[PDB]
Amino acid sequence: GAMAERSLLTGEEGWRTYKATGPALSLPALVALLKGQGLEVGKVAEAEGGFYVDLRPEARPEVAGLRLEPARRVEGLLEIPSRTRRPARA
Ligand SMILES: [Cl-]
Ligand SMILES: [Cl-]
Ligand SMILES: [Cl-]
Ligand SMILES: [Zn+2]
Ligand SMILES: [Zn+2]
Ligand SMILES: [Zn+2]
Repeated sequence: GAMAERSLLTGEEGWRTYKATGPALSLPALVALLKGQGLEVGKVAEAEGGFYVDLRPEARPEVAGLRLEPARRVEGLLEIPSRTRRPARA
């Protein structure tokens, strides 16, 4: 199980918002990387300081070389939080 958690991006329960702050990554590179660790990826939003990305509260994400920490504040958003497009929809 896991303690109850809410997205800082959307307010939806069932998500913990992380911030990805390095190294340089495109959004699709970040999402492919996380999916590659078997992580279910929720909504994402590009920001000035990096990317906000929702992961499941059970997750304890570890991606080598990536700084991925629980977000403290949502700021500097450049776009609405949205789910990544599946290839059929892209
Ligand atoms: Cl927990
Ligand atoms: Cl791409
Ligand atoms: Cl933060
Ligand atoms: Zn929290
Ligand atoms: Zn949802
Ligand atoms: Zn975008």
